Amino acid sequence: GNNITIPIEITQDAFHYISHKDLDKNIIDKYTIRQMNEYFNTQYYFQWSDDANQNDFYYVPNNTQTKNNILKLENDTIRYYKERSGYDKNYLPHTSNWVNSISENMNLKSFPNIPCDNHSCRGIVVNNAQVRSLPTSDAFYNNFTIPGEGYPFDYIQLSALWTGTPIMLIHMSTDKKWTLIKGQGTLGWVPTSSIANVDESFITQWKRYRLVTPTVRKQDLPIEKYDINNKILEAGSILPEHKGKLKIPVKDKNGTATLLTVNSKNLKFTTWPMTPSYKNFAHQINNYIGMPYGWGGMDFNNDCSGLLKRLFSTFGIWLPRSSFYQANYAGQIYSMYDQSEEQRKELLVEQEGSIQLIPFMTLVSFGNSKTSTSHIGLYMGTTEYNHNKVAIMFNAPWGVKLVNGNNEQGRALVGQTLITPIGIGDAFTEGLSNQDWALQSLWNAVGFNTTLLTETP
Ligand SMILES: [Cl-]
Ligand SMILES: [Cl-]
Ligand SMILES: [Cl-]
Repeated sequence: GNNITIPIEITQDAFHYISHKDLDKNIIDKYTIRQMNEYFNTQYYFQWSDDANQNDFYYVPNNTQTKNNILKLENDTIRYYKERSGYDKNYLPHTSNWVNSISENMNLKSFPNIPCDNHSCRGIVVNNAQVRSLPTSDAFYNNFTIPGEGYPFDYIQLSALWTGTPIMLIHMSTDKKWTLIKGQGTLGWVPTSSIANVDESFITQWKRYRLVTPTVRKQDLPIEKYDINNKILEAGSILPEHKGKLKIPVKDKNGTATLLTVNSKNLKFTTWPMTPSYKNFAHQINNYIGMPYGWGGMDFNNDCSGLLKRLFSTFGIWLPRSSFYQANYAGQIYSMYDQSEEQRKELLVEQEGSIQLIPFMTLVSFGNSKTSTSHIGLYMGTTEYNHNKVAIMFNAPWGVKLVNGNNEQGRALVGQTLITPIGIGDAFTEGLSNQDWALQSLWNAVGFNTTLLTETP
């Protein structure tokens, strides 16, 4: 082998993990969701605020522990790939100079080259966009025969941003085909055709509309008589609605956004934020199960942290983009680095802990050192599995690490969003060991943390 599939372990229905008496309840109360929704609006609209600028980028808006100089990050990214060999989108070795043409097109000597007088660089996403660390659709893969490498691990791929996302326009490539933007806690390059600037009137009118959000993962927007293409509406989008018809921003001939009314008779959406009931969380969780794992949002399929950010956005609860920032900045992190497997299971299974964990409101994160994270999921409580009570989580994992007798690595592949035991694949440890593969249990991760969400920053 090397990459070895493992079966799905537990029932793929969030309602299996919700007691009947909780069905009709909300997970958090009115006061708490109001505070979370206010925080969401501050973070989500930060690029339209007077506080934001074209030089500084925050993984968590207004938290200066997360502040970065954009030009430095751009130069760091160029340097990172100039210094490396890898493989392209067709699995062919990159030419030795392939970054040079990209660096030229980035034209950083003119940074930032999009003027911003009267806040004219405020903008919006008009087509769902794959945010890229460099302005190229070409990939950077490590050797695709190495477990954990090849597709979907294109390291240029950073995030998936949905139509409607408030952004700021920073800098345009020399060929004008790419624009460097920031929004939703992400910085990077997108096709220029996927974004548009917005004017003061656009923002004023945006704030007067009722907003809606889709209730299914993907759906097709109507193709009108003169449309050239179908458009896909993705869960997580937040868009105006008037008289029951969705409005979507489209790029006008002058490059600015204007709202277009969509014929909405067959569309599936609801007023945003969605009510944070156990029922609604269950429906939304169920809609993501089976979505392929997409590193960095590759091909509009989410990764571990992107899945959670997306789910919570439907409810007006804001998480940062990546697992480390979620674990450390969505709440007060509790590190179990100094605690044994037995102690970790005592907390998550029996709730024997110094703290109280909350199903559907606690992130569990895992990593290879005390402070780093390489996986995250949403704690969902416990279930009976193989006549044992096990802790469970909603998550998007790629695969669990395996090691053979020669200390070579492998993966027990999952590759899709699922509800899983915390110890993904632990049930298969004995069978794997008989074929000389030792599964590295998530319960034994060097870094292992819980973060409650119920405290808004
Ligand atoms: Cl920012
Ligand atoms: Cl994403
Ligand atoms: Cl487990």
